[PDB]
Amino acid sequence: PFFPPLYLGGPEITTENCEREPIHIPGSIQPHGALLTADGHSGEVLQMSLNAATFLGQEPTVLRGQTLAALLPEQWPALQAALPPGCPDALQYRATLDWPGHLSLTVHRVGELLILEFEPTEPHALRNAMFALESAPNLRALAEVATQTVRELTGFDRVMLYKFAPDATGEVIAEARREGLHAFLGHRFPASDIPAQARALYTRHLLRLTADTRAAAVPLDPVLNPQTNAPTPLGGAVLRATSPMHMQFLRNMGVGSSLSVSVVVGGQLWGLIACHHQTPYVLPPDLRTTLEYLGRLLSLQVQVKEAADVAAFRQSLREHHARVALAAAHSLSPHDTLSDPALDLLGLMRAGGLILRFEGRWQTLGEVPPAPAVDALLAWLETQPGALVQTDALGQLWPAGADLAPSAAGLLAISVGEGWSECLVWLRPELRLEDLGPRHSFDTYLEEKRGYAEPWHPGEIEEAQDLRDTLTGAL
Amino acid sequence: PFFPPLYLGGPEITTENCEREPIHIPGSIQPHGALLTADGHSGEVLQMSLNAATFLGQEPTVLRGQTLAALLPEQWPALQAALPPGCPDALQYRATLDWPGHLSLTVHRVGELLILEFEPTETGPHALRNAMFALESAPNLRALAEVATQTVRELTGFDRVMLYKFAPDATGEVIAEARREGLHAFLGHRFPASDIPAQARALYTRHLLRLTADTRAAAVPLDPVLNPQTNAPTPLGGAVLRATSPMHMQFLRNMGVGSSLSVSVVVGGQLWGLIACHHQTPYVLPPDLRTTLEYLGRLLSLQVQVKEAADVAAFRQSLREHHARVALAAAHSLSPHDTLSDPALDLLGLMRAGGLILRFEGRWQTLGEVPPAPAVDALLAWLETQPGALVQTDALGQLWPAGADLAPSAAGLLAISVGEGWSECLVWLRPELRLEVDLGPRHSFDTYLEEKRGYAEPWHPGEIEEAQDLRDTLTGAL
Ligand SMILES: *C/C=C1/C(=C/c2[nH]c(/C=C3[NH+]=C(/C=C4\NC(=O)C(C=C)=C4C)C(C)=C\3CCC(=O)O)c(CCC(=O)O)c2C)NC(=O)[C@H]1C
Ligand SMILES: *C/C=C1/C(=C/c2[nH]c(/C=C3[NH+]=C(/C=C4\NC(=O)C(C=C)=C4C)C(C)=C\3CCC(=O)O)c(CCC(=O)O)c2C)NC(=O)[C@H]1C
Repeated sequence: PFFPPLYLGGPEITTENCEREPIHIPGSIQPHGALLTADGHSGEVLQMSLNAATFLGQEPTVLRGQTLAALLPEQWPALQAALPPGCPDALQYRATLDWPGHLSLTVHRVGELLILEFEPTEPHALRNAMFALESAPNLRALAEVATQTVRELTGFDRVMLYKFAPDATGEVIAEARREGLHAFLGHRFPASDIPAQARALYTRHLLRLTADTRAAAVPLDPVLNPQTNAPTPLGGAVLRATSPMHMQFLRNMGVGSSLSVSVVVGGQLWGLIACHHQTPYVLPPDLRTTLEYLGRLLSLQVQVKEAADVAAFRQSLREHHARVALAAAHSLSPHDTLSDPALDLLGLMRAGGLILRFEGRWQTLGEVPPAPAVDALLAWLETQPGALVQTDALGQLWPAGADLAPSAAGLLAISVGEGWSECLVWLRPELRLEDLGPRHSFDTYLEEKRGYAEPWHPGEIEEAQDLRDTLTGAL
Repeated sequence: PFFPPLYLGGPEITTENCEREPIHIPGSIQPHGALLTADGHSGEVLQMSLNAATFLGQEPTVLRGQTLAALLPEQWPALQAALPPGCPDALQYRATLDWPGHLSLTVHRVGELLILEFEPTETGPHALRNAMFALESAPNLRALAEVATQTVRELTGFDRVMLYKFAPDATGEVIAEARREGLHAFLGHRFPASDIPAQARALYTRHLLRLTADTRAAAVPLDPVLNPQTNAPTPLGGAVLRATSPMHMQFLRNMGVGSSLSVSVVVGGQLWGLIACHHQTPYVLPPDLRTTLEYLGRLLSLQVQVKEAADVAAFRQSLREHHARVALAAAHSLSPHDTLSDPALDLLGLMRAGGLILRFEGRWQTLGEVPPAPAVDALLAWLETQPGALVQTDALGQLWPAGADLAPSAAGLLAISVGEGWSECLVWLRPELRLEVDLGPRHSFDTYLEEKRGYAEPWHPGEIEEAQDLRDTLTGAL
């Protein structure tokens, strides 16, 4: 449930309440440009940023209450045609203006209200890059080209590709940075660090920046909309003031400027091309457009490459599965055959541990909890219904196995025969990796993942239940 | 199975054998630009188009056997780095050159051989950005397609821009059109599998752009025609400048099309369709502008998928409401026949059908346009022969030979048995397909309708699924 903004008696945005901050309505913009609001039908200017007077070369009451018909005689008709009444806030029209200098007009309609962003403005890298992304072999190499290309175009100090995991937590899957900067490659950060409110907004509008992290915001006058005495939804405005709670996060990293392009796959915020500069840095509108193209070109290509990887992954697993089933038919001893490192039942499910259980007894393979602990676990496994069991934290699902986290935090089991006398049981180790900020957010991520293992890829869980069925036939 | 090309004693490309034409190897290019081939490792120039001598300002033996290291001193290193050995033919590098004028260098590697396309180069500003957002904020596939054809026409200034959508059976349809005032409309017309051969489809899935800048211009062969590396024909498949098939050039000339262009719309490794473009006079799109089309080609390739799947979602959502409104009256049922014949329920409109046979309580009724009295008896007698609860077809005339005569009233079929066995059953029926307005457009439209003899509109899978849901619901109405 949202809070009111700071300008409507709303509360302090602390670190404990920040998931409720109304970030779509700061009623203020960044000072590198200027903002007007106007009535959708009449084109009557209603609101205005304080600096807008100066950005344009007209006096602060002369602009207010004026028509866009008069102000933008050439643009106003074509503008209005480009944005129908009732069309979505996602739809943006851009044109350039020739003024006393060159200005980049960016427009979008939030129903009744038109919003107008002004910024100052004036070869084949993108085309070559598009083809590079397409002819990349896998998601990792795709991500590398993405971060690399974005850095070559912008000249940012750091360009990460931040990938969201199923549990809303993030990971830097790729990085392209300046020589002599500390690497975030591989680091992971919690759900908390990018709130749901921001995620949801980043799914609608696929670009936002923070041109200077220490610059003061420029409020709107009036702050509230004369139409509806309601706060002006700047959610889909580039110039929107960035959250002060997040600006602080960036300042504590020594980030002078920020930028992030949303990578959206099938109406789902898959990730961000996240960018940092160590000094303030305003990307030109003409160049940001290039990023937005990549943002969508990547949004396609992620999906194509990622699904093609998952395909080739399970294809490895079918071959591995069928090589087990080969030796499982020609079986001298059920335990001997599966313990065999040539078969590698650990490597099929990529596991730190494994319990083979057959003929009224059990063996281990690899790193596994102590002798009595396994007996307790196998005793517990019989309690479960169905042929297949699964978890990313057996410590939770089974409280008495909290102590067994280090050797076996994550679990994937299957019963060979029905009932758990004869069964295979994969086990994975507890996960581990290498005040406000990323030092703390990395630590607090690992704190969120206490007694948590790497989760099981669905292809592994499916192939497990295939192997479950195959090994019943080995009897 | 491919034929050899015309330059290796290969046969005449007739209209009956053309699905075998080796269109990836014409060993010739269009004269609006020039082409070099070079060795991948050494950069040694191997092949050359005849006009290349003149396009560059160097003599026809001076260029041959020369290094690219010498010829393109600044580009050759960056070029070579951009295209690794063993990288795919899809990957293209572009740069501009400053020569005695401006040239547009386009490069791609086919394994051992580098291929280099030269075109002359040097409006508009935010048209693409605005257009990208327009495509995104379009409400449906139809409106998306309209913005696409419209935008492409605004950028290029083509005489006609169609969006040609492939159907499941490889046949095409012009789902949208943006054309010049005073030109004959192809909007709605459909064309067979034959008119875009499998060889071309497959090539158009790999490389997402090809043109025909002048339909009556002569091709410019390569010298040597065969590759000095492997005495093998030079695979120009992924070259813009590749000579268009003469069999297709004839198709365009018989439409009065002077220039052509088409961008592939690929969805999930599948050739979904083409943004097809025509100009009535010859017209060479600038490289810098074609790039813009290629962006749209991919921006659309995403957006098609998003809009098309979101339409299919909202479609089946209509069908759940319709289904549940039937199941409402099916529980509160005075008479099984009376309730379903009711036009308020509209069992025709659920499956969008020209006919319907209601069969219950040892007898049958019709609704809408349906074959004669004895014909239905023969059909229902036949329906009992089929296994499973559900039956389906786009041509019952084929599946059931004795119902060939029944095509006009009922060419397409979707049936379901209420109880198990076909005593009690619902049977939707669709009319034979038809539409309104010796090689070209108006033969290919006629020959399409000839391919669709005794064929109805096919059943959308959402309709077939909802049919089998309704099948289960109406068993519970007993
Ligand atoms: C209690 C709330 C917190 C909070 C709020 C917050 N964060 C954002 C937006 C972003 N946060 C990002 C997080 C990271 N950037 C990094 O570089 C790394 C690690 C290497 C992390 C984890 C990112 C990338 C964004 C997007 C914007 C950008 O690229 O700068 C918002 C929304 C901002 C806006 O647009 O108005 C908010 C409200 N962040 C916290 O850490 C806690 C305190
Ligand atoms: C027996 C073989 C035939 C044949 C060969 C052929 N066709 C193409 C490429 C295209 N054919 C297209 C068909 C149409 N264009 C239209 O405007 C309409 C109707 C309104 C149709 C049905 C199209 C669009 C293409 C793509 C290229 C373009 O836009 O011009 C090829 C491949 C050409 C190449 O790139 O080398 C071939 C071999 N076409 C026939 O009709 C029969 C005779």
